[PDB]
Amino acid sequence: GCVXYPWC
Repeated sequence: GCVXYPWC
């Protein structure tokens, strides 16, 4: 759940 994906 890395808010920013697919480009974190």
